[PDB]
Amino acid sequence: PRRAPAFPLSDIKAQMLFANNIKAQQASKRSFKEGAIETYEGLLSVDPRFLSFKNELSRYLTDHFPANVDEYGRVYGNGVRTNFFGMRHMNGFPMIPATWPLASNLKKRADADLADGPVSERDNLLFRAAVRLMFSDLEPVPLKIRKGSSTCIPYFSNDMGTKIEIAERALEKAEEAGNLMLQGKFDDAYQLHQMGGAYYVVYRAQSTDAITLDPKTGKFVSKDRMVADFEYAVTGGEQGSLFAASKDASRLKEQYGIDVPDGFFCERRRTAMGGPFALNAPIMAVAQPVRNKIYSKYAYTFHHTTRLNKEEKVKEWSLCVATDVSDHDTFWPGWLRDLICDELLNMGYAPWWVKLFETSLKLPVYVGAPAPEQGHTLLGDPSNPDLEVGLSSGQGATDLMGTLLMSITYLVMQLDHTAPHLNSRIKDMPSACRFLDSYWQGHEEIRQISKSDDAMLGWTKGRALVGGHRLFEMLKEGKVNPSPYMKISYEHGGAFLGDILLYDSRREPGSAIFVGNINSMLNNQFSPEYGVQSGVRDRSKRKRPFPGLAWASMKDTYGACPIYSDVLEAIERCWWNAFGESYRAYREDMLKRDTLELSRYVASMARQAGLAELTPIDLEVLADPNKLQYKWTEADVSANIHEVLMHGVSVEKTERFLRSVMPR
Ligand SMILES: [Mn+2]
Repeated sequence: PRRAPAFPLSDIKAQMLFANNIKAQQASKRSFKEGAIETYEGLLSVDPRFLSFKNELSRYLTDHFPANVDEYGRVYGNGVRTNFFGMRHMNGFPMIPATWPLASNLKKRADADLADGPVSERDNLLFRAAVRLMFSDLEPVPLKIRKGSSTCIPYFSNDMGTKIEIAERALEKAEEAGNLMLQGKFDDAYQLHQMGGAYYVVYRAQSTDAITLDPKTGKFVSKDRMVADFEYAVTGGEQGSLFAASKDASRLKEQYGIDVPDGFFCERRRTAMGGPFALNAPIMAVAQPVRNKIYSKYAYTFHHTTRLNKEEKVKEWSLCVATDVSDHDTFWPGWLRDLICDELLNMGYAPWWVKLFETSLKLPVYVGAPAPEQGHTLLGDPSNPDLEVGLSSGQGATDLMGTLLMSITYLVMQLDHTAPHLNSRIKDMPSACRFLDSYWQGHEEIRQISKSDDAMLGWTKGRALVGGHRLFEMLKEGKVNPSPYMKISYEHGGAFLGDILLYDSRREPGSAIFVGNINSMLNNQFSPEYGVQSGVRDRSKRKRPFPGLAWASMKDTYGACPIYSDVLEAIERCWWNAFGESYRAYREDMLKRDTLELSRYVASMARQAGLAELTPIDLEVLADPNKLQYKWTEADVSANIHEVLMHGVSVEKTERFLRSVMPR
């Protein structure tokens, strides 16, 4: 059913993806790399004292605080959902090999019994209504760019000046490039305007992954992570193999002279993609206004800030169902891309813009280094983009694509299993739009709070209520998938956007509270995804600009966890045993240094201003800006802090661009 074309780096098609500069050329050739991350300044992830600390702490916490999750996946009591063994990884050393990204998910979806299009006309109207509501009356805003982010194919520039030039030129030339693509002249659009080419595959660490302690021997077992070899990826699973990657860390002693303590493993590695920035800029120019619309008009369903902001909504529900989606990005359907594009064309969106948008979700992928002596291969032909990878992580509107698919998928699940009497309200496009507009504002008796593949489904006092309980029962039983679109299950230990929903004896949303996930505190403090990058002079360009700041927001983020105090004391005791030092004093020093360093970046901040004016969100984001890409948005961050991490293209240039894209 059609193998995707593949080209080695030596091939001209792959060579064309990399500009004649050191950064781009290094990116093309970058071999498999592994090594200990600098967890904190002067501390490596594999430091023997640090691993001794992690061994003692993970064992102690699991022992004293076993998971409190009921048969329905509801968290109660201590607020713990699993063991604390997830920290037992040799950060910077990946599982081998990493997966080759699937060039086509058509067979993956078909074999998982998932739909190749909207099942009913109602569903077709609902997916189309989602497009209409999300993309309608948009307001232009400056195109914001993350400082230090790469422009990827073809330039691989990290320079803000160069990135602003690229983005402004892209907004000027998007029309001409889109029109070339409409003529099937993809190579011309890429050669002239760098719009096309491929996504650049980077493998990102999922620093913590499941580990269990088998009671019979007291030996640890890491969660098997299935990977596709090259053959499987190009054939969409028709040929080749899907097998468990090796997380065995024994190799580190022989290869690097690193002592590997018992029950420590290599990290899970996930595919992540970097989009060609010239193609992403025109997409982002529309995506940001869309976010502003959905987070304002549809704030009920889409705008999530604090644990209390989420709590106010959930407390009003009679039933709360915390869902889980299996491998969202890889299962994301291409037919949805086509439906979205078709509906945007119907709305009167510029055909050239829709073509750029369509093309961004069919683009080839350049595979770097999944393992030693593997990779450096382009999948798909950039002359005619036709990949079905699912959702590319580096596409300019990935969050919106995931949110659109999932919001409608959950609504359809609630309609199918709990609310058939609402079907008559969805007769045509105007009525589908009225219903969806009402549903998204939380005005219906069936409700939801969602962001991409994370959601909580709600039922108020209902006639759909009884159906809601049957659906929850079906999810617990787990024998039948409740959706035709994606593989849905219930979350084992229900959480929403990092916050655990802590139930009491009644097991009802009305008396349940949202608390910080204590395990995430431990993940963030002891298993960061990246090193401190102390060699990167401009801190605003680092993956972790001000790590010390997370100490100041810790009480606010995690304080409500039942075991918060117990964990901090266990950390102090274990850190004393391993280093002969106070962890609290160590973090207070890092906080002091990072607070002082921050004033250099903030114009409004005097030489020794302090953190008084900053919110806990601002502090969590300054320690980890990756939270700005999955947890929060621009509006949630103080304006003076947003300027530290982002720079923008003028609203004058974007306003003119947006007027040319949008209907009338
Ligand atoms: Mn969840």
